[PDB]
Amino acid sequence: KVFGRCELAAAMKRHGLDNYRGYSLGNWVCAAKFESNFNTQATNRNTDGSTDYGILQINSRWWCNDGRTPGSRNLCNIPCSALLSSDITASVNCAKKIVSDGNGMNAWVAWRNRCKGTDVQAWIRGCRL
Ligand SMILES: [Cl-]
Ligand SMILES: [Cl-]
Ligand code: NA
Ligand code: NA
Repeated sequence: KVFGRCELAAAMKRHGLDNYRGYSLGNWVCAAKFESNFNTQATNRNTDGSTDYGILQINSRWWCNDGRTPGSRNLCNIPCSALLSSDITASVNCAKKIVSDGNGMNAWVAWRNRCKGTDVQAWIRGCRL
């Protein structure tokens, strides 16, 4: 599923991400835009052989099991394919674990490079929330 901007904002709000660990909703929407272009089916392979999955591009070296990343942890205890669903619940629940691990949203390279320090409230402007 490819989400609309306000549709995703509403879904993330219902799943408890607004101000989760102090990150306002616009941060999560901005990160999803530049990680996946709001496409739940996005996958990208990394140089080390791991792969990133879903709307928030969660990596198989640490967070999910894809059966082909040797020596990986499955810290979210989920198959990586569950992260590609039109239902974002599994991606959101895993992202909450990631953002709590010490480095905040700096775990998402595109957030650090394209969202951090910008007017992220613009990503939810105009949405009925
Ligand atoms: Cl915001
Ligand atoms: Cl980047
Ligand atoms: Na929308
Ligand atoms: Na893994």
